[PDB]
Amino acid sequence: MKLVMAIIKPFKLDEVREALTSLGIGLTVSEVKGFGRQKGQTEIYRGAEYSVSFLPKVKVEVAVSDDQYEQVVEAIQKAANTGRIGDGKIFVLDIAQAVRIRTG
Amino acid sequence: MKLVMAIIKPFKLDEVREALTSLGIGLTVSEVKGFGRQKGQTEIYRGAEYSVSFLPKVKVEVAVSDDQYEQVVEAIQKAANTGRIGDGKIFVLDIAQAVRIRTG
Amino acid sequence: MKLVMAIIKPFKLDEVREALTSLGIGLTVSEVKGFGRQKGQTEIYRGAEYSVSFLPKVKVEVAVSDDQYEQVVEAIQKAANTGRIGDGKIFVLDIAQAVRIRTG
Ligand SMILES: Nc1ncnc2c1ncn2[C@@H]1O[C@H](COP(=O)(O)OP(=O)(O)OP(=O)(O)O)[C@@H](O)[C@H]1O
Ligand SMILES: Nc1ncnc2c1ncn2[C@@H]1O[C@H](COP(=O)(O)OP(=O)(O)OP(=O)(O)O)[C@@H](O)[C@H]1O
Ligand SMILES: Nc1ncnc2c1ncn2[C@@H]1O[C@H](COP(=O)(O)OP(=O)(O)OP(=O)(O)O)[C@@H](O)[C@H]1O
Repeated sequence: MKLVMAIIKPFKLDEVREALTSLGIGLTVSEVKGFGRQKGQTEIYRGAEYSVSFLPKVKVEVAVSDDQYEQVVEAIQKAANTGRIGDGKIFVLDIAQAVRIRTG
Repeated sequence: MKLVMAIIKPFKLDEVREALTSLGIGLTVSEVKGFGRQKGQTEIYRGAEYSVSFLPKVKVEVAVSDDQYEQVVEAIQKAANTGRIGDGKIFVLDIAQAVRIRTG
Repeated sequence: MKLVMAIIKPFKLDEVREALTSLGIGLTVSEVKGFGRQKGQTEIYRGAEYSVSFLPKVKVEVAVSDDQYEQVVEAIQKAANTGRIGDGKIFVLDIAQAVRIRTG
């Protein structure tokens, strides 16, 4: 199995989820802060440049079978794409083992 | 080493932690939003079905040695289990390398 | 590629980020709750010991090339280090595949 981790623009989430549901995929979502090319505003306070604005991102973590992860990566990438800065990244990690807690 | 990631019902956390402490395991906990078979309420607003309720989950991330990860997976699964919908998932990922920041 | 996951003291974040920027590294940050040797206060309420204080941590997740991950691990470890309890951990995970959403 593969854990597909997508850091995306928050307003893209439901388009990504519709793309996932289209492929027969449940997922787990987190709110995170993004640092990268696109920057927020800062302010100097006591020898440090403090971030005064921040760039919310949505992290989608979804476990999938090896036989669908490539299709899932492309669907997320196409559903999350705008062509503008701050689009984000997809990281695929291998799952050594997965368990369904409800049944075992 | 293995990174064990458990998405569980929030009210199960302290039972899972007691199960971990029983096996000699520190852990890191996140609040996440769950999508899956169990669904929340939605509402139509401007060409989109907006989620008006959500399903909080607790994400437990705990790094363990290979010689205890199987026991850890089963303990979390048994401590997190209710037999009801929304129980969640456990994903085990391989750790290429781990570092204790305090000592190096 | 490698996904470097660092659980650190929140007040260390900007020092870690400066250490990352020094090496030519964007990153994704989460707020998490820490359990470990350093403990918070609890209170007995209805057959359970409830946590009344908690230990905020910052989770840094940064994807890097294999040819810089060791340097990145050490830079984070040195920038996040205080020598005091609660310093945290670094877990390195292998990335099977990464995608830039903006371009594909
Ligand atoms: N090395 C990284 N590791 C983890 N997350 C990253 C990394 N680089 C960027 N990100 C995430 O991607 C988000 C957007 O990145 P950035 O602001 O660089 O725009 P981008 O369009 O993705 O850039 P580009 O497409 O040129 O790589 C960031 O806010 C951050 O959450
Ligand atoms: N593919 C997935 N990847 C990541 N997290 C998932 C995935 N599927 C489900 N989850 C997580 O599991 C939680 C519960 O899942 P769901 O609502 O389907 O009930 P369940 O009892 O776990 O289902 P079942 O046991 O039938 O698989 C979700 O809210 C979500 O956080
Ligand atoms: N097994 C673990 N898996 C994931 N995160 C952990 C684990 N153990 C500790 N952590 C994280 O590390 C943080 C600090 O750990 P702890 O309180 O044990 O202090 P420490 O200085 O890191 O301990 P030591 O250096 O002696 O291992 C915790 O609050 C938790 O977020």
